[PDB]
Amino acid sequence: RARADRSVSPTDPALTYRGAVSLQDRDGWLAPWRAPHEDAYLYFPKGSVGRLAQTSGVRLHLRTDSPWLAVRYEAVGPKPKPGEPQEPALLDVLVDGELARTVELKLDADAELHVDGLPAGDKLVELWLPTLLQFRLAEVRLEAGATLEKDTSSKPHWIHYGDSICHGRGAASPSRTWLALAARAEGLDLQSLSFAADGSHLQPMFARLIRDLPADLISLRVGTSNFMDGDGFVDFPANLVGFVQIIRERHPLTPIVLGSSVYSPFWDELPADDKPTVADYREQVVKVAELLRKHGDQNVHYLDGMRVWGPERGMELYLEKPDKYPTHPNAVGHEIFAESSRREMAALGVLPVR
Repeated sequence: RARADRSVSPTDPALTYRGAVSLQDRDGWLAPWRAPHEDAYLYFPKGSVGRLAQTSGVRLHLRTDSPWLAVRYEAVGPKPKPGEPQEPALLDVLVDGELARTVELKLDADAELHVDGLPAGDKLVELWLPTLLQFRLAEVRLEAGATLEKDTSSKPHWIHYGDSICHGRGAASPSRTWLALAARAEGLDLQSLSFAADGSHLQPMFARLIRDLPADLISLRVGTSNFMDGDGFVDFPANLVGFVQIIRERHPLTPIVLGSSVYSPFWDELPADDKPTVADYREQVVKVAELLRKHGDQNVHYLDGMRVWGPERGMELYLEKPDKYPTHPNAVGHEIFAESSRREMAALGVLPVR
């Protein structure tokens, strides 16, 4: 701390929040949201709403010559029902695309993060916000006399929707999720609309959101989340067709990747019980993709989730210990998933983007 220090508002025009749909101003605090905060009620029931403010795939960009930075923050974890736990809260600091500092965050408190010893000279600073938490800012501080410039990069936009799991789980740190690794290797401006199982039911409000967002590449992975509720199979093809058509109103030529669910050791292996299976959902993703293509859509493609993450993926790539069901990839698993997704999307001809 010093009087001379340069104080920066979280709403300063030189700051860019990437991966955020809206920014909520609440009594001196700035909360990035992954849906329009004023309309949150439209997307989820009251309890579930908090998930929209979790800063997964959200990053703060700024150009500065400052050898240090300080952020006044508050990190709020999800409210647990009485069966109390004991998931490290990390914030990544990238300098010119390279990881400079992984910072351990203080929870449910008005706290201050201080990253000293950053390279001297002009550089792009990316603060990759925590993955399973709501993160709010009140101030950014830099060295006195330090420069502050907007990051003017115009990377192609990549929107990812779907999955039945939280992507922050098992990743080494926020910039090391499969999504973060895949976007960074490709040079893409990521936007995650992944809100685990509940948010992956092909809700028309999410399709409207995707449609109203800038996008150069769109990927949707669905199926299993609907299977998990045992309800949604009959309407599934109509909901998926409807979902793509809404997006196509504003993205008529943008590559849309229709992903069938990735292999789940738990869900894929459940006994059929004359009820639709995970395999049945995967076959519908295929059918809709062929139907859209057959009637003129040259920019709709099918991505087999078994090719991205199949049954051949060993325990060495899962986080969960033997007495639990393997559900999440570990740090190496997140790297494999990322390279595998890039390889499969390149095979479809959607990668590279520019």
